[PDB]
Amino acid sequence: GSSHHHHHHSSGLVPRGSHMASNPNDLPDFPEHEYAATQQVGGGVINGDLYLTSASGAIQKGTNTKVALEPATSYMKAYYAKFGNLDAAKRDPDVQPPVLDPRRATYVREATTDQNGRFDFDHIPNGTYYISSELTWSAQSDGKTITEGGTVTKLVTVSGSQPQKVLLTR
Repeated sequence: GSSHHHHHHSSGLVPRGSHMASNPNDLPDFPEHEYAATQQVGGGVINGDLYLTSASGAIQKGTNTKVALEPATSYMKAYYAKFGNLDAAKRDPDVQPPVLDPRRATYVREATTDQNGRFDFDHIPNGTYYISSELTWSAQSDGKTITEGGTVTKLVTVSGSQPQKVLLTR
């Protein structure tokens, strides 16, 4: 069996790589160097209560929901502006996102809210962070099923070395 064929899977030039020290993220206009800038053993005790209030006044906290506390870098200047807070009513599954920085996966501290819908942190440096949480609920209003919520990312600056009570509802 000679088999005159092409690539069984097109992977371009080479999977997992870059140009020449230059990263291929190409998302932010400004240098995203700030990933390796946010370093400091801190004592910022964060006490966050997670709940987005519906227009009805109904409080949806966030059951089995992952609260990701990640640093607000120059990289996220472009990312947050594109998506950031996007309602599920416009949750497009066709628009492809760019290659996100893998270093974020190291900095992303996840607080999965069990049932109480509240999370706490300890030993965190000061600065400006994004709390990313995809919380959405689809309920019926009058008769038609609407889908409220979506990707809620909250801009939270941590300047409190003492128990910092924070509410994520917007």
